[PDB]
Amino acid sequence: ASPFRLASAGEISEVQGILRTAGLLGPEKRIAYLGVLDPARGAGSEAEDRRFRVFIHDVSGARPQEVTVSVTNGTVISAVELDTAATGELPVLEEEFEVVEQLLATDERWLKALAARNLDVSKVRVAPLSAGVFEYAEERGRRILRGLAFVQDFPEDSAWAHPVDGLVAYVDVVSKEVTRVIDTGVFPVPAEHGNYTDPELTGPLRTTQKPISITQPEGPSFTVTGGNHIEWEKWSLDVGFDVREGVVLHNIAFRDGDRLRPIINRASIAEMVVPYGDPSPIRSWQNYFDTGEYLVGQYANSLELGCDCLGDITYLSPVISDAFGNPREIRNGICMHEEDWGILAKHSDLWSGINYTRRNRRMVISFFTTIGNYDYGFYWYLYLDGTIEFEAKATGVVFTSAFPEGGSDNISQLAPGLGAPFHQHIFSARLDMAIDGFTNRVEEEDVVRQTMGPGNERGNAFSRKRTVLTRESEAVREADARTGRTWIISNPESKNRLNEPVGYKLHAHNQPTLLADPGSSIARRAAFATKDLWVTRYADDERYPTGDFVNQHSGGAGLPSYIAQDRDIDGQDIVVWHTFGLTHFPRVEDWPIMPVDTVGFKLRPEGFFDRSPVLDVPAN
Amino acid sequence: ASPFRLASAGEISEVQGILRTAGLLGPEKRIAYLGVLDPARGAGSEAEDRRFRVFIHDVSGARPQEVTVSVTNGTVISAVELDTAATGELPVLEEEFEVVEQLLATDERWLKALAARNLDVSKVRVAPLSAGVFEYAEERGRRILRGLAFVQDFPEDSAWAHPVDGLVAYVDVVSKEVTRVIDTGVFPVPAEHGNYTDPELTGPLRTTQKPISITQPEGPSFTVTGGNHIEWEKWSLDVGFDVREGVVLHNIAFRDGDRLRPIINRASIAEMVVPYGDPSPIRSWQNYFDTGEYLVGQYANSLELGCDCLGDITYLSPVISDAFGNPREIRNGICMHEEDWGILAKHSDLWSGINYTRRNRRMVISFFTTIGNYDYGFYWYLYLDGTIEFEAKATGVVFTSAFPEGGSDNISQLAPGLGAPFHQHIFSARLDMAIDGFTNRVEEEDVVRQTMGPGNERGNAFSRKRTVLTRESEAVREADARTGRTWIISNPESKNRLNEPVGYKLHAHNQPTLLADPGSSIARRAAFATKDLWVTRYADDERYPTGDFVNQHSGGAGLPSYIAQDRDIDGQDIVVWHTFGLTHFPRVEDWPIMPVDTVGFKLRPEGFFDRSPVLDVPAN
Ligand SMILES: [Cu+2]
Ligand SMILES: [Cu+2]
Repeated sequence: ASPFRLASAGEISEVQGILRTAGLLGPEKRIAYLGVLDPARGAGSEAEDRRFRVFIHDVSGARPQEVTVSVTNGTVISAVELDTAATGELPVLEEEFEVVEQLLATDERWLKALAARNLDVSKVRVAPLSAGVFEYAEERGRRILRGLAFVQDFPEDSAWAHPVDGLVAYVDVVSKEVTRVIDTGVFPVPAEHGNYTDPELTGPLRTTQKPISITQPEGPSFTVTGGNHIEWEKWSLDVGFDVREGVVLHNIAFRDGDRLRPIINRASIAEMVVPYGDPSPIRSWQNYFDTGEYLVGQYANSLELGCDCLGDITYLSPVISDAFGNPREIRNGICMHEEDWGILAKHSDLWSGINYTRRNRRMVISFFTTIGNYDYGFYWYLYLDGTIEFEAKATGVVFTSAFPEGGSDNISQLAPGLGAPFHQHIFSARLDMAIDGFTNRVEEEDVVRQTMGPGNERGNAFSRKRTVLTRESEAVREADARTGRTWIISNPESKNRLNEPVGYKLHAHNQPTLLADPGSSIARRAAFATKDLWVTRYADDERYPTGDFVNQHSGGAGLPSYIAQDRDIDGQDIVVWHTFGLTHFPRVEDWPIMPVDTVGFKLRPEGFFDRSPVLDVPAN
Repeated sequence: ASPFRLASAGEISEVQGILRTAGLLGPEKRIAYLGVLDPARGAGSEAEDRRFRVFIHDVSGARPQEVTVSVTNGTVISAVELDTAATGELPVLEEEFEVVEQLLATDERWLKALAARNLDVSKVRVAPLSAGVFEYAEERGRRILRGLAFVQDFPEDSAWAHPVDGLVAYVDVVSKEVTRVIDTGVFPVPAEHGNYTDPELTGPLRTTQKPISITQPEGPSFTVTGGNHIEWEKWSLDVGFDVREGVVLHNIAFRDGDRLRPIINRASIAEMVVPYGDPSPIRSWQNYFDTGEYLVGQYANSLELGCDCLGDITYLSPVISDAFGNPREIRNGICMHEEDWGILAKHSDLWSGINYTRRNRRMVISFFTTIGNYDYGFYWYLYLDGTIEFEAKATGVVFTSAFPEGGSDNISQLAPGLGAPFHQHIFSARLDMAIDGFTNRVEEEDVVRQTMGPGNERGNAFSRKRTVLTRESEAVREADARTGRTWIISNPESKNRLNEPVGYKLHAHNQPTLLADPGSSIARRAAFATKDLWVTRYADDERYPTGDFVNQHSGGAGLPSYIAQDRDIDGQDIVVWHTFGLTHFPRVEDWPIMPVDTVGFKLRPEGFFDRSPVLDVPAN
């Protein structure tokens, strides 16, 4: 049907068959990443050509390959061998995560470290984390995972309450060798448990909460058609899913009268980085690229009706590939429902005697993921008035360490002896703009304060200014909350009835960006996180702000290299990349399990419609 | 019962009697403001003294008086004469607002101005706005109102669509004279209507919205006792109401196990300024002090179930006094209910096999107000995890002007010939802090970036710094979104189990503050709006950031004067004043009736509890 429909089990199996038939997927090959490609720029030449991109890992050490297949034609479009020491390693595989603990359990220098702390190796859990790129020259070209230990006193015990500081091990997951075990010194292992399900900790459960029922007697107001095509209160779009990005939104458009007007071609969280600010050698290399290195969509939870979703929910169950190319469905991995959102508009007019009130509502498209200790909720919102919003919810268990005796400037104390290294959770929203079509431009709008004097005698006047970002060289911008800075994306050839280019304004939260030193490995690898907004000229191969292969990949790829092309963005097919994140100084209230904290952004129409789009909302 | 209970109809009647009997309530006397005083510090002699403060205006020109009466002892505790030219004028009375259109209709200059524009005087609505204090010497001591005209073509017509630019009148509401009429020139009167209820405009109402039913089969989880005492999910507070301030929250506390721990003594929106940034002499004096000059609680709406408030709602009907001392009930003027707020906390642990999720919820306490063209929703939220939040929702109809030919740097176009002057809506939340009691302190917390080098060789470290505001001359702070600036209120004599002073962190939205030139009259009269956070030593006569008599007061009246005392705030009974607002450059979608836009702030526990205060919430 629509070329934006979700990949089916059938197409996944066909990609396997096609790869096999071509000699690309033998018994030593593993699919590190498989995802469907978006229809190319230029419309549908005729029937759809469903292509799938695949990253093929070789467990015997042979160079991996990037291959694009056409499930439609049953062909292999291309297949290049990769020089990983140059362009980067493939995403870490599940089977390689499970390798770290077992290998360390028989290494004598690990065992020696545990014995020095009187720890039973059978109770030491290891958090296998991406290695990143530092001064370990022997690592270049190898697939390394670093391990941090946590004690789990019993089966239902939360190991995070018992971090083993002073110890870290590096493991080559292909050759299956422990390359290094570093023991900086012993630290007491925090003794208090963080078992949030233990009645001794929780105490008697509250009997005070009365139920709140959210029903929809006639069902929801949105329609799901062709599997993933949604239509709700004038909004139109396709809900896609990628194992790396999670939920992706395609063809976001609004039905303004008789015209379906495009707003956003593609919207996704293209990268997610979690950098740690503890300078201890045990953790100073700690930086997760949850989207790039781990593939967040892969870890999506199965949303259950009642627990994760209240009201009339419509679930989608995306299909992804396992490491062998077989289809694996994520049951109820995508949650869809509409919710009441208070008052939309209101006015009691004295002169006319007319009292008016209208209710607001938003369409919610979300999914939840679990990456080790953290759990993240990704929410896209569509509002009656044309506003588009994204919200990320961070929860789970805080990553722990020992709390230093003499206190710390980079770690906070959660319990006695228990510490929590400072860190950030920074996201990158890739917004492939289509404001009334692809001819778009971006302007940075700052509030302008005026001096009291001629033409402003009472000194009360204030204005606003807009600077067009013409070339990619000048499209890397920072926030300025003080002057109310925003960025408007307009179509300089689609004007409203008042003869002004139609547009949408981006409202950022103005949270701190990447804090690490500019010369740091993380500043280079996650250069996108150092600025709030980037604008590029669309290019089908520029998909992630960090590049295609983030795992153990140095700088040299991603936004900084795309931008260097210095293309024309003034009234062109453009893409907006917005950096937004949380700076977390853990607090006692975050222990033993953290309450949801949130971050996001939104876009509101700015002269897009000829008047309010909600004049037709029923009184109801 | 409680000394915090809402004023009774009987107490208002009693204040009236007491005033009458003391000869304070003569034929020419009007009650411009009446409100119950809250119990003073201590309350030792558990002896109630229900006092009421009143501002009495004299219609015949005599000096007004501030009177405090005791309803419990039927006494007139105080009665002072006010030198308004010195201390500012009393709030504007309802009867004086009406008077403006009437007196102008029989004025020759006025009628002459209308005749030149061919406007039928009986169709010309006049907006009576505060005068403020400008170059008009003959205004000092006099109660002046300024009128801007809007044509109302028919009874049910929205006059806002037809501003009459180039014209403005000044009126002495006491001597009832039109002191001046200014006609700077004729401007076409926008002809298009903005009747959002008219089917020619709305078009056929949409039939796509399905109902969303929010019920509570067992009633809500909160209990209202003593008329206004709320107990909900460990929270405890008293919902007060003031004609000037609106909903006021008293004794906000949290039951941490055995102790009911105080957090905030008194929370209220102490002022609301709406400055316009159009340098046109027709409007360059326009600044509404919605709380100070017009009294927000006075124009509260009766919240209609299903329309304004959806779900299981509990209403409170506060009682105010009319201009003659008679009690007037604001039926359903306060809306109360609890609502689902998505996920509170969640974690799927691989090592333990325990999957955990909890639903969050918030207690909503709100009221809605209409001030001429705008409508504002004031919401206070209490969350399960101890977070307190306030949110202001702005709707209504934008104040209009003519859009000048050639455009404008200070006005935007909403329709053909219809302009919308740029303006801000800036609020002042007065937070009388009581973190575990009155001994409080405030620190400004900035994120701290570190340079790569010794002790931070990988350049990944980042810390935070806190500066304690010791004296009031150091307690006037500005935002810095870039360094993640927040402000923490702690009790230095109350430590949590990790031995750190308990606290609450204030998270501002960091919107722009007052834009007017520093030397402007508005900058002086609304100096509070020029900075984000103010901390002052508590004093029972320091209630408003603009002072007690904002109407036509010259400048520097409140916050700047209080702060001038330079008292000790390091570990004292303190009050935090947070300035926050919207900077509005109206857009085409704000016309004919604007969709809700919002601002707010929130405070989160910062090491207040010894661990997560929500471990006892059930799974449900
Ligand atoms: Cu965090
Ligand atoms: Cu406004």
